[PDB]
Amino acid sequence: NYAAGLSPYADKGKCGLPEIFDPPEELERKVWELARLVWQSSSVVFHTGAGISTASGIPDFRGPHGVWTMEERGLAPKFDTTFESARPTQTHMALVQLERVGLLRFLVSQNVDGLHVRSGFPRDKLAELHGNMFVEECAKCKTQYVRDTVVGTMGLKATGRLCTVACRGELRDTILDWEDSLPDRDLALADEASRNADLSITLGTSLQIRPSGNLPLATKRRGGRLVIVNLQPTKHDRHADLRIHGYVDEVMTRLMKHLGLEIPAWDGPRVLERALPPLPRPPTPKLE
Ligand SMILES: Nc1ncnc2c1ncn2[C@@H]1O[C@H](COP(=O)(O)OP(=O)(O)OC[C@H]2O[C@H](O)[C@H](O)[C@@H]2O)[C@@H](O)[C@H]1O
Ligand SMILES: NC(=O)c1cccnc1
Ligand SMILES: [Zn+2]
Repeated sequence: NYAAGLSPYADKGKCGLPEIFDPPEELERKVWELARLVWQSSSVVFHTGAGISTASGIPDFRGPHGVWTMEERGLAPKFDTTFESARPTQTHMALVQLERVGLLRFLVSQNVDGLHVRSGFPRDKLAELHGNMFVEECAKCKTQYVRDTVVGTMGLKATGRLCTVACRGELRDTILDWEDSLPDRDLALADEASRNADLSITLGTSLQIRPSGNLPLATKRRGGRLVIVNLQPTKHDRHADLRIHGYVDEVMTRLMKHLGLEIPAWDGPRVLERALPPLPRPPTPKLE
């Protein structure tokens, strides 16, 4: 599917760079520093890529066993789940809670795996820049349908289903192929959120794919801070105020402990169109 569609003519970038692990004492220092930046920031934007779904059994693109890295060896990527059977990671559910308590303003994802939506993360605070395997859109009225199963096409093709709005418009997948321009609404919202942020945090993205990978720089260009959490080096390592080399679930569970926040239970696939009113959160530490 997705891999087969983008494999011909797309630039795959740098595959299979070595992983780096901050040793324990340095990891603990950096996650405390991340908590300080979250406490001190007014507008926090998260940027997610395929590395936040590897701990749910979905391979990334450029990691040691990524789709492209394995393709170079004539090997298929390995799934430990279907898209339908995948559960949101600790990181996915941490991001849900950060939004609920008002510590996350916006979420920009390159992931098509549908897990942010299925985690119950509100769609009005999410930009899905590369599409969502579960979402089809009416070519006529632009109404979106979030399905319980993957839409079986990619490259913005007709799925064979028709719009049911009181329309009969042709439903199409939302999965960009290499030559497709990004959805204009999602990209405009993601660009605005990134420019307005005083803190951008990237999780499990190598930031190699434009323009998605450059949005966190919009935050830096306006005087905001940039944190990169990633096992591999990334394209924009030189611009980060803070670089954390560790498993994103270990980083995010330690962060949530510092913030005094619980990672909520996942009640199975659920779609939330609009953010609910913000929940209470712990009072903030005296820093210095
Ligand atoms: N558990 C983990 N913890 C931390 N980092 C991790 C983990 N697992 C993997 N990584 C890192 O996660 C990084 C993932 O980088 P890439 O594989 O490029 O995925 P993308 O989302 O940025 O790909 C962008 C687009 O490219 C495609 O064309 C599609 O359109 C994609 O949307 C690696 O550097 C791993 O080291
Ligand atoms: N996390 C993802 O969206 C994804 C999709 C297809 C292949 N690898 C990763
Ligand atoms: Zn329609």
